[PDB]
Order: sequence, then structure tokens, then C-alpha cells
Amino acid sequence: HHHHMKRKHIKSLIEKIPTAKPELFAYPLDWSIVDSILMERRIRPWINKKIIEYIGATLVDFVCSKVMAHSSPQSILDDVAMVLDEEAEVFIVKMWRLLIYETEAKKIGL
Repeated sequence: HHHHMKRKHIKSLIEKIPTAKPELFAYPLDWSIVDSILMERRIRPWINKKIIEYIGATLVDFVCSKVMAHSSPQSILDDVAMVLDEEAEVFIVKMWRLLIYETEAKKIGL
């Protein structure tokens, strides 16, 4: 189950993720699965790793807290655009694809 459920349903979970930004931003994200654990396990490091490509520190925690505050994807994007231009728009799209995939995967266990 460690990462076993994520790999086994690759065909199914990927179908859930919308390819259009407005549709994907509208996606009914279950924040109840977005808990304290999922942040340290997969989300927080993913953010910190992806931030290196754009810049080469303190901002990392800001983004985490906003996801934990269950903010609108567009609301965060606006705040990040103050730091990372139009690269910030590509940033959240890819993160939302992550959240959907993760949140959805822990539901597959039943």
C-alpha cells in the first residue's frame, strides 16, 4: 500500500484528472484527505524540489499553509505570481494534478 495503490490504478486515477485548467481548477477536491501526514510525505517535499528549478526557502512554507488552509487554486496562483511570473501559473496546474491524484488514490483503498 506504501505506493502500491498509486501504481496499480494508473489507468483509472489518470482518467479522473482533467486536462483543461478551468475544469481542473473546478475539480471537487477532498481536503479531508489532505491531512498533516500527506504534506510531509509527498506534498511538501514535492513543492520544495520543484521550487529549485524556478529560483535556485521561506516561501515554501507559505504555499504549504495555503494548501492546508484549503484555498482556491487560483487564489494561491495569484500570490505566487508575485514571485514567479507566468512560471507560477504552470506551477499550480501541475500541483493540482498532484493533489487530485493523491487525494483520489487514498480513496481507492476500500
